[PDB]
Amino acid sequence: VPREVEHFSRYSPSPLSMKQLLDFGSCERTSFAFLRQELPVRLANILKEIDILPTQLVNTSSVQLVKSWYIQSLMDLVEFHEKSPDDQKALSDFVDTLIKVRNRHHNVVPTMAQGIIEYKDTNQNLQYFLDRFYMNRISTRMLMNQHILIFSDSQTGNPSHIGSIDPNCDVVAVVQDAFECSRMLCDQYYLSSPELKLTQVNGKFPDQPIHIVYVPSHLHHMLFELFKNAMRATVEHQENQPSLTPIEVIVVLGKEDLTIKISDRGGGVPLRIIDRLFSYTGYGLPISRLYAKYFQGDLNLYSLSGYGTDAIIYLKALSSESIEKLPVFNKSAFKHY
Amino acid sequence: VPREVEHFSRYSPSPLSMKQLLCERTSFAFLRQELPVRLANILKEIDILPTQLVNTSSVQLVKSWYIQSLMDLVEFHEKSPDDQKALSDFVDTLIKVRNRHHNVVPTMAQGIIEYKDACTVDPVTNQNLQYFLDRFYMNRISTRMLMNQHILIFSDSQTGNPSHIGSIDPNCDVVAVVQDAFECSRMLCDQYYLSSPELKLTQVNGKFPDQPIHIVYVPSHLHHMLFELFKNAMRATVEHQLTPIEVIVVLGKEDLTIKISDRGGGVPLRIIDRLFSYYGLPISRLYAKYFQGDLNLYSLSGYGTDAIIYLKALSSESIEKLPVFNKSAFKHYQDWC
Ligand SMILES: O=C1Cc2ccccc2N1
Ligand SMILES: O=C1Cc2ccccc2N1
Repeated sequence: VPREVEHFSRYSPSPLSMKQLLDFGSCERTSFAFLRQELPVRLANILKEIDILPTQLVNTSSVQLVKSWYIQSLMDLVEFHEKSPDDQKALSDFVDTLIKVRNRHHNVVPTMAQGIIEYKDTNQNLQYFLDRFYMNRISTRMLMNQHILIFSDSQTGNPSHIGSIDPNCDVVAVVQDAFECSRMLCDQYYLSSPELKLTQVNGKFPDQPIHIVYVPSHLHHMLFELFKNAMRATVEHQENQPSLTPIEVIVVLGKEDLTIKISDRGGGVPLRIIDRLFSYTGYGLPISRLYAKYFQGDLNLYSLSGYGTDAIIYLKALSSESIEKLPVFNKSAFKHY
Repeated sequence: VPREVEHFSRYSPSPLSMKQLLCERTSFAFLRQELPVRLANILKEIDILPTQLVNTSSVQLVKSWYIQSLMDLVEFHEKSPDDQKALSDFVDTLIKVRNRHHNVVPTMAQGIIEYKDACTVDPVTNQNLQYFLDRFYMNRISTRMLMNQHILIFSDSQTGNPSHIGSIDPNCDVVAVVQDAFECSRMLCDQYYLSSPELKLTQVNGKFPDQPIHIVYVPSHLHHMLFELFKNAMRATVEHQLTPIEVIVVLGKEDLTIKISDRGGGVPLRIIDRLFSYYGLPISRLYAKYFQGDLNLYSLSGYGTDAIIYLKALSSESIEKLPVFNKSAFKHYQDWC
């Protein structure tokens, strides 16, 4: 690989908290100084893991394209290492570069997925790599979009967000939004959709609306994917029933945790194979769990085979404890392979 | 260690299925071999524990009991399976071994507590201790299972319920066990708190709709799991607050699933794993995993907790999960930011 990839892969990624990510919007020279270093490091770390993939997979035009994109984006960013953070034109050029890198990486996920489709034409090492590859992309997209959406002139994002972070994320509203999105799709596939039976408990502040610092787009993706699976299971398991049981959602805010449990009566899944739902090929649920774990949360499924399934999202209720969960290429990772 | 320990520890334990457990000469020949093998494997594993733990009077007692039991059992390798008094004496020896091992669980626990309270425990050693205790207690669960099966079936005096085959109920009324275990916890709850939550039970037979839920299982093991879960659910309900405890029993094609739900305020995800560190809850999970089942908790901090038991619905797949002291285990004793 290029010298830059070898060099920057020697560094470990530096995870940020969501609090720190918010603080970038409270300064541009500081985000620029961090990103111009951190993004090459993260691209270089995953580029090293791409090389140890099975040759039949790494040699796919898709994977080779992703590798070429990441290499070029890495070079685009290392060009800014000579510039001074006080150089206003360098900051402006840096925003332009991030936008170019963002657009270049826009189709990474489907391109990588297409690469797996060819390789297939169960693999624990591939699951290991895809968790890391997709978590790495989630993190770089997160960082770059935070800078773009705060410091660009045209890319302003949502006015109520600092970058992509909603400091007062209305969790229940995101739930209702994602449920409608899944409901619209469910109606197209079945001409029927379960209703939502939503409960909320604010143990931290009883009877108070539930807000946390979070990335609503990530939360929406997780809930959308879980609702799609809950609705599909409900309709199909009860297709011979005159009605559909609702999907029960409870949103709970605790001292340390924001918990969302989605319960369906869609027949459940045997314990022996429930993990297959998280194996790639079918990237919705695996990516959803990455999103949950990205900021020290988690996503778990507990099924009652013959009855239904509980899906539970755990998010940290404090932004200071919502720290990036990042893969690093080192001896340990090489040993896992 | 004694020669017999070294010799029999070189054998790997032979797990049986519920179906297998469900001729006195054959059971005699198997147990006189298998019980020393299982005692010898865990005895060798005791020897690699930290010296200050092994030197506690508690661990020395456990070691001395296990060694004596092994020697008692090895003496029957000189007897013929066709010797009538040998079979009869062997039952009396199992009864003696069962009495000698009667206090193993609290004794080992005392040694662990004494060691942790008095000595420094590195993170790896602490993880190794939970690993060892899971394996030590599973080992005991398995030797007690096998010994009791032989005693209950072949003893002239210590025969169990005639409706059961040893300790196994070939048509275990799961719901009946759930109700009984709930009342046992309820009686204890009333005595300490002067009040107890009610039971709201539901059952769904997905394998045989509208039919009673029965599987081949050890009702005593199932009772232990549910009793401990009910104790924690009732303790959490009364202390946090009474909302009832909701239980749903589901029979699927492959799984028998029991979900217990309380509203006792839940537990933060950061520390919920500590509930399974080292004894009722971790041993309860061992019981569930003993025949390839499982026991998980997923809590909504600020609201309540769900506890779910998974049991194999088929006796052929209900196979002992036995620890073995081989190179892989000794390796366990010896990637992400
Ligand atoms: O049957 C199912 C499978 C699944 C995955 C994720 C969420 C809900 C469900 N329900
Ligand atoms: O709060 C809690 C803790 C616990 C452990 C086991 C079962 C139920 C519960 N509830």
